[PDB]
Amino acid sequence: QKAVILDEQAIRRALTRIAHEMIERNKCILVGIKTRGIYLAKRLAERIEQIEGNPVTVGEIDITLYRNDEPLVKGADIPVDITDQKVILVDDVLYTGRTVRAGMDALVDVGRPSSIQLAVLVDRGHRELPIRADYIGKNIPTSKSEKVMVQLDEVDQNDLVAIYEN
Amino acid sequence: QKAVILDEQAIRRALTRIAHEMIERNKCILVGIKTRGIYLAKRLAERIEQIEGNPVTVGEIDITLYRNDEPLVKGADIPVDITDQKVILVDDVLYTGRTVRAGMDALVDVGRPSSIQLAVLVDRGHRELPIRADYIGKNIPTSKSEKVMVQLDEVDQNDLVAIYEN
Ligand SMILES: [Sm+3]
Ligand SMILES: [Sm+3]
Ligand SMILES: [Sm+3]
Ligand SMILES: [Sm+3]
Repeated sequence: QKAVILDEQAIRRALTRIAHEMIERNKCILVGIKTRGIYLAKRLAERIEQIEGNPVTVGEIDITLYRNDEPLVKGADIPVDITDQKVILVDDVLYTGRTVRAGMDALVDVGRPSSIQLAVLVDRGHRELPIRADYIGKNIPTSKSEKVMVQLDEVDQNDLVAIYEN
Repeated sequence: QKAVILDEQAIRRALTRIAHEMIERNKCILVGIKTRGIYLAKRLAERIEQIEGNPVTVGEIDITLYRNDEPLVKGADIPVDITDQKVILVDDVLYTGRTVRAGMDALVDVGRPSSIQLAVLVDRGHRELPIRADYIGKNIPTSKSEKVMVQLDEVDQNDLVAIYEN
């Protein structure tokens, strides 16, 4: 048993809305966290380029969770200097915030960004840290037992966001 | 030229409201950051004990800012284990969020808290990180040039929160 919250079209509209919001708020480098966060950052960069006309750099931080979910940073690949620049971390599902914390720490170690923002496709609540997203595709109230999973063509061969019961 | 936003009585009411909110949300260890954040944590612990009847532990993280304000952690003194516990960082004025980030990092290094919340006397906006407070005494919209300063009896011999122009 699962419930589809966002289909492919809903994901597309959310990503397009986020791209527009980013453009409006910032007149920037996108850095994905988690496997799907990285694919989402690449989609957002493509949307921003199609809207604004100029290239958007995409980097990634490679992070893995472990059960205090202590996520470890394996490595980071950001192809340009982030010092004095605005970086927007891109996440698929904002939950406890522990992966985002790890990503922020990785960024402040590789450079001195002027600011770090956070864009997420879904925010399911239940933060365990004082972390909030600046851009959100869809807020989804969830119980602590439910799981939220994003499927993307690049990894799962389909685009969908679904909620599952314990 | 300065404008008083909160007088002693307003600070007292804010701290009392925050204590009540903490009690309601959490049925916990308070850790102050910044000189005034530490004094505020001690006041909150006293209010919670007077409301609930049980002692509240107070710790502190010693952090200093430097102009990417890179705040450095000099040391931390938390008198009890924070592993598997809820810790609430206490800050005087939430601004860029860079001091809070440093405090969270210090905490996850000394233990494995189940969660970290953030209580602030004032939130003046202008975050440079995806950080949000869970408890706020007063929100104060400010321009980027204005400064917000909290005075406490323990440090400044008077209780007041004031805004100053560039
Ligand atoms: Sm539909
Ligand atoms: Sm597709
Ligand atoms: Sm008055
Ligand atoms: Sm007083």
